[PDB]
Amino acid sequence: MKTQVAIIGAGPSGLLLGQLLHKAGIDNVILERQTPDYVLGRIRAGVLEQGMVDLLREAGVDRRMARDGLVHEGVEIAFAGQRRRIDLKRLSGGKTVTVYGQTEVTRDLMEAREACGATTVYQAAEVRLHDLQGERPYVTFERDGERLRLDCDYIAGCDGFHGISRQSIPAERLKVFERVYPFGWLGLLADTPPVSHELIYANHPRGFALCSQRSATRSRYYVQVPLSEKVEDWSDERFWTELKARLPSEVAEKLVTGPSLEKSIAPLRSFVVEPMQHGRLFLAGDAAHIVPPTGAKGLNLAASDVSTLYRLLLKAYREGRGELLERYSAICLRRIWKAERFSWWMTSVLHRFPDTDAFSQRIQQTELEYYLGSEAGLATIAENFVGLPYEEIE
Amino acid sequence: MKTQVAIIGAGPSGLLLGQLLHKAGIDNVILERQTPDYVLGRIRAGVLEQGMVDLLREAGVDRRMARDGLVHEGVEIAFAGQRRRIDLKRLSGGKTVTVYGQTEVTRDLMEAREACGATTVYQAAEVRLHDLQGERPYVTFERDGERLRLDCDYIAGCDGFHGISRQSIPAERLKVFERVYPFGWLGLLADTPPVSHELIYANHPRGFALCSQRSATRSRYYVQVPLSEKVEDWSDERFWTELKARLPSEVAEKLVTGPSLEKSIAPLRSFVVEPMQHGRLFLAGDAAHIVPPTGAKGLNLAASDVSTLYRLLLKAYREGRGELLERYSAICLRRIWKAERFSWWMTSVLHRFPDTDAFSQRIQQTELEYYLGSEAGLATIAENFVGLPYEEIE
Ligand SMILES: Cc1cc2nc3c(=O)[nH]c(=O)nc-3n(C[C@H](O)[C@H](O)[C@H](O)COP(=O)(O)OP(=O)(O)OC[C@H]3O[C@@H](n4cnc5c(N)ncnc54)[C@H](O)[C@@H]3O)c2cc1C
Ligand SMILES: Cc1cc2nc3c(=O)[nH]c(=O)nc-3n(C[C@H](O)[C@H](O)[C@H](O)COP(=O)(O)OP(=O)(O)OC[C@H]3O[C@@H](n4cnc5c(N)ncnc54)[C@H](O)[C@@H]3O)c2cc1C
Repeated sequence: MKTQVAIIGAGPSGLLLGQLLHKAGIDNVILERQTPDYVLGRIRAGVLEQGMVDLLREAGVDRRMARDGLVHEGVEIAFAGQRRRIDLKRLSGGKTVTVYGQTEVTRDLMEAREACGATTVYQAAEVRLHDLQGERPYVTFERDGERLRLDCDYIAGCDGFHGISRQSIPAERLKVFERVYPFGWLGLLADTPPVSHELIYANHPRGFALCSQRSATRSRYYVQVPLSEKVEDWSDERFWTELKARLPSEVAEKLVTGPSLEKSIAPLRSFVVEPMQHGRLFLAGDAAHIVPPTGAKGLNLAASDVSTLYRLLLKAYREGRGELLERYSAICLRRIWKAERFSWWMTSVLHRFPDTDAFSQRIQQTELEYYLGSEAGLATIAENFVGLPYEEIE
Repeated sequence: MKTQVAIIGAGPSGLLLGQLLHKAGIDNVILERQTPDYVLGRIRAGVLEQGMVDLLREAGVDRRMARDGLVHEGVEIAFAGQRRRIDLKRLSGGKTVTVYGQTEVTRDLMEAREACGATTVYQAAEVRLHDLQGERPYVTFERDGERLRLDCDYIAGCDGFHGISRQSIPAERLKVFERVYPFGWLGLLADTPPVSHELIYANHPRGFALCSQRSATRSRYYVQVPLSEKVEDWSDERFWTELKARLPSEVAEKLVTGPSLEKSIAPLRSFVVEPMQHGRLFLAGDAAHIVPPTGAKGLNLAASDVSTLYRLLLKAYREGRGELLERYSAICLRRIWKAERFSWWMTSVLHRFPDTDAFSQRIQQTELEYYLGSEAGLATIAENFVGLPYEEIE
């Protein structure tokens, strides 16, 4: 088989890159390990940046998002008996964020790729990458027991944290930066109306809680849990009693509860590799970096890596400027590290940590009181939360 | 002996409280352990907030400060080969800071107290405080071997970190918050012209450096040093070679060096006690709290504790409103904890720490790049650095 760009991974990064590229006339094949149905079972993200909303419109896949996505103009933080609204729109200079589930975005891209007839191979087993510093890279994989070869000019590793393409770079050429946090998030999806029209992040003595949503009749809630926990110990009953105990009383009284559609625990991690490319392999999304879910930045950083890679591959194919591709990692990493610092900051001030002496507990509380009480403080949260601007380039 | 307010400590907190009170007609005695000359040997602070400048004018002791103090409109931070100016005046809404040495402020207050004839007992040995929850507190002390008693209505503990008055409160009534940092500052005073017209804080791989001043012909420099260091291992020569190595090359080339007038190491500490009062004893200044020198807040928090105590003692004596004194600690601690959080933040992003994994090193660098590159980021530094407004009260 032969193509121009081989994309490893059919989650949101690989599908959005594939759609952008197809629309500009650049042929591409996506290889995915799993089935369509397994990819669509993953709940994950709910919050999209405007930058991400504009990229879906650029890829022509925004009809359902513009109908069904909810635009949010603000977010609440609750701490020490008080609730504080951050007017994102006012403080960021008119930007907002959009709530539309990752499942939905992925289904829309999948429906779009299928219609235009572009290649996607699902159940592609044992993907291997070869001759990365050559002129002619190739990918081998197995389909129904026979080993096939796909020849390409470039490879985009969009295969998430446990994918083959970061593992295919000589470990000595990579610098890893990682922090593992001593807690996870227990998340619960329920077909119930959300308890507020905006998000509520809560710092409570028992641990963090977050109230979020998917639509007017579907809700998504999170509580901080130790790493030792397993989801079979948390009945629906136990989760709603614990959520209610971590919220302000006038918010817990209004809570409509109900059976879970989905329940799961996600560990919190920060992870960055430098560089994000090797020869003709370019990493994008969770393959190159992980942020804790607290700043809602993972899928949105995937969007700007993909946006930066699409514009540089377009310069390389339409305009013959293949040299501009060496700049991919420097351009992406400026943005990645600022969103990593915001996600770390949010995580630090909203969660209950283990080694906590009396001084750090009080500095944590005073960080919330300063940033939420000052107009300049509020603006640093708001501009980071809506998403810092993408780099123009050339 | 009998007085209205007994003040333990003749450093800047006790002298400024004493002057304010004398000027409003409220009699007061200051007791100091040391001699005038020992108190005047301490170099310490160089940066005063406007709030502090206005309080010295209110106490009538500002003639030399208005002549000789330098008003600064901005400050520089240097990190990773670049220098960034924070325009304090622009970003704080017109506030500036004033550079006038602590030695000078203290001499001016001392000269003022002497002239007006108010009581000061120096070499007051073994000060003890008695009957703190009574109607009639008293202080005993020794002068030339004989033990004398001073009767008073109130006692102000302005005796710094190692003073008797925090030790005189039942330990069970106090909550202590403390962080000890794994480094100190080696400071050097030299009769040389400053290397810049504004302050330069420098984060360097070898450790922190700070370029500061006392006048057009006197300079004060600091380098971060391990706690194991002793000042006799640091010759003038060794200090200037190390200062130069931590600065941008175009700043080290312009440096005029010279012999030290004073050299000393100061350990970095954060410390807060809650409450700041017990019965008829009120703590003020370093007796109640310590901040690391990095945000220039210690003497300025002493000024606002004293300002808050003077206005409440005035309501108690002129207006009979002695009940308003129970509010002293709650009013002071709102301000103390925000300046403690700023001083901790400055310390964290400007110094080289020991346990430093690759992720934290990069978050430290990204904090500097975000706060210094964003207008909202720059405004949070600038409003904290000029001093957050004092509480109005009643
Ligand atoms: C609890 C939670 C909440 C989050 N909330 C948000 C939020 O609100 N906002 C936000 O911006 N981000 C959020 N995120 C992050 C976001 O979901 C991810 O960053 C996003 O899924 C990244 O997409 P991706 O395509 O890079 O990776 P993935 O979604 O992981 O997809 C990669 C694909 O590659 C496939 N693959 C893996 N290995 C191979 C292989 N060897 N061969 C072939 N295919 C392979 C996988 O099967 C997978 O389909 C959240 C994450 C979690 C877990
Ligand atoms: C290196 C350094 C740099 C600094 N830079 C700045 C800066 O630029 N800006 C800023 O705002 N702050 C800065 N500070 C902090 C500032 O110097 C202090 O917060 C300030 O000295 C507090 O004044 P005070 O009167 O409360 O205490 P002190 O100055 O400590 O004086 C207390 C007095 O009480 C006396 N005393 C103690 N025990 C007894 C007793 N038992 N009986 C009687 N008398 C007693 C002592 O002899 C002393 O004279 C700096 C400090 C250091 C060390």
